[PDB]
Amino acid sequence: DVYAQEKQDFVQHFSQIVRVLTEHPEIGDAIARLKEVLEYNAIGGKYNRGLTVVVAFRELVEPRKQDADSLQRAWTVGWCVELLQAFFLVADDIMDSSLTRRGQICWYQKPGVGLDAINDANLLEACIYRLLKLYCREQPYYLNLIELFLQSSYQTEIGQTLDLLTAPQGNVDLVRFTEKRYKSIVKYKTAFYSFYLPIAAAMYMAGIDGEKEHANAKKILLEMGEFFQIQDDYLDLFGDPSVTGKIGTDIQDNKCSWLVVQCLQRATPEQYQILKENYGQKEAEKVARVKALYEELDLPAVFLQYEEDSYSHIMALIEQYAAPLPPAVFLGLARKIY
Ligand SMILES: CCCCCCOc1ccnc(NC(P(=O)(O)O)P(=O)(O)O)c1
Ligand SMILES: [Mg+2]
Ligand SMILES: [Mg+2]
Ligand SMILES: [Mg+2]
Repeated sequence: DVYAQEKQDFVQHFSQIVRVLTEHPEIGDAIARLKEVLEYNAIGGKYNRGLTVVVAFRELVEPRKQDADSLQRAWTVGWCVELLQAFFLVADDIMDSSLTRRGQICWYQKPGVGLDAINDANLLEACIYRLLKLYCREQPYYLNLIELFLQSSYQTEIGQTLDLLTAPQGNVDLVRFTEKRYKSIVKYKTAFYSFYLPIAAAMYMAGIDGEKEHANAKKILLEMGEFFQIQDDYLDLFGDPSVTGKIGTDIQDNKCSWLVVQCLQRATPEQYQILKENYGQKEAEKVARVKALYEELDLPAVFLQYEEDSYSHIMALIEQYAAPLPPAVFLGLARKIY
């Protein structure tokens, strides 16, 4: 598996990223806080999004054009995608009242950090553009990349807004939890930046900036991102917490989860009341009653059937829209999420 091999060489390159970013002695203490933010928050995940930049790059560029510099730009931009992710996560864990992330306590829960994490998160964002300028400003794709990262921020932040507006704290919400609202939320908050962004960045770096091709790519990747978020929702409640590295909050947080959307579609009137009285509250007793209703409605089996139908669907889409890009570009990614 192309992702599996590249992982260590990609992780290995992180020391250089920090080196170039953490280097005006007056702001010395600030750069030391930045490194500390980077070490804690950019490391520990699976790196699928940044690896996608490196894997798609190798697969799109002609070997005779994969020199040292060209390859260094590729994994620098992969690390830019990782930085964007770290930024999103640090801020989202505050807003979601999360406890752990990637197998350690959330950055904003660390004694001595707190709501300072808000500035820490935005520093991670700033680092993307620091890196693009340091390594890509003389490439013809400089502006394309800047605009693509900026639009991705906007996209996810618009998605996050939908997320929060559909999960008002303290408000029985069930009427809002529809398939159509769910699909919108995750298209913007997850699918664009987790799937379109890294393939698109690699495309631009390869000189593939045709609109039709990006649209065809996008068509594949947004549907992959939709399943990816549905899987995240499933894992929030039903995943092994020692594998996911994070504790679920969706029920307590009144989130428009794929699970609750599927519950409302299958719930008897009597079961709908169970949901209405227990969802979106902090009481452990009430959360557990939601989980029992899901398991009683066999949502774990409904997720299982959905993952296989969705897989076949993405596969159909790759056959439709991959050309002229190599199929492996999307099969590598799809293999890593299914
Ligand atoms: C200014 C930045 C606003 C924060 C943006 C956060 O964006 C996202 C996008 C996609 N996923 C997440 N986190 C996901 P999780 O917390 O890792 O499970 P969630 O959506 O289920 O909460 C978070
Ligand atoms: Mg969230
Ligand atoms: Mg969250
Ligand atoms: Mg989640």
